[PDB]
Amino acid sequence: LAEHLLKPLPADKQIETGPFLEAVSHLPPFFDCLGSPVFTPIKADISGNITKIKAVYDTNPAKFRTLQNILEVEKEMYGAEWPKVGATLALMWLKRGLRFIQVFLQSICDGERDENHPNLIRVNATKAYEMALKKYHGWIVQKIFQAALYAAPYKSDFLKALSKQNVTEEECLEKIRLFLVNYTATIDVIYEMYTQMNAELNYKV
Ligand SMILES: CCCCCCCC
Repeated sequence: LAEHLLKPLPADKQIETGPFLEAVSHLPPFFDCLGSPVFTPIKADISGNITKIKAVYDTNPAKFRTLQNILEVEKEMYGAEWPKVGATLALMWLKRGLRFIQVFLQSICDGERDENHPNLIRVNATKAYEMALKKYHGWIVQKIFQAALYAAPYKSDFLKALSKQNVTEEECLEKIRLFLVNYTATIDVIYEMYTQMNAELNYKV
């Protein structure tokens, strides 16, 4: 996990597309080791969005050098259908996926738990869901999240799984905190970009 840290933000806060996609491409495979096929569709959504942005990038790497480039070029390229189109739309959903991972991990690292059920991660996943995803989900997808939530492993097993290995829980969390530095900064920059370009949409699914 700290074998594939995201690069720090450069001074101009512009995120290079290629290295960003390479970096986040290492996240989806962590879903295979949560212990349930319930996560298979979840992995597909994130992967699918990464693939969709990569494919737009591959048509003109120079034109789409940065993520900013993607949003502004597609704004010009598409007119009225933007921002509900192309790599812009893919990245709008990707960022929420990544933000969910961010809030989930930070909650774990911050020692947030249910005093009553302390070896579960339901409260952490629930907060992540509320902050990142829930307001863009209709009632049906929300009830599906609630069902999917029980496929969550214990905190102990999830952390041991991320050590895929000879290492204490405290060591593992410190590596995760390290990862979260440039991850969070990068995700924040992307959310800021959607706000400044007025590319953020609020429709539910
Ligand atoms: C460099 C990005 C490659 C696309 C990977 C798709 C999702 C894992």
